[PDB]
Amino acid sequence: VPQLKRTTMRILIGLLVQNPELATLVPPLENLDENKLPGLGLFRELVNTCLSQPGLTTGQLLEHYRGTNNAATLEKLSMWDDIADKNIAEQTFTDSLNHMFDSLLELRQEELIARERTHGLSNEERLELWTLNQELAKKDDIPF
Repeated sequence: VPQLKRTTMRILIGLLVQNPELATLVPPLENLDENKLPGLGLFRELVNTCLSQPGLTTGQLLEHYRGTNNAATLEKLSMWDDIADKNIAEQTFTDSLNHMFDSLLELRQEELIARERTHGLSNEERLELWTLNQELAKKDDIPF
């Protein structure tokens, strides 16, 4: 078992590999841009494998990826932060899903600030940035 720093995507991917039934808790991710958030593309792939192979075990899930360039990462995460308590696994998974979407909100806020600095914002973007600012105020070679 490796010692890895926690990140949101490490928690989500580790818990999903260890408990493939958590895939059915994940809302549709098809339209999200994997390029903005390291680990999101792999997480979405794993969800899709689970939903495509109901009944699968952790070992069966990992088998699909063992010849890919993510095999080492997934093997490490399959053994890391193991939570044998399904109550805690589900609650931690749901909490981290919410944190992932919070991070996408912060990434969008940063995108709007970049546009603002380079050529200004439209009325619609100004409303979005205002709501994001209020909402966010209220709130080892693995590459994510």
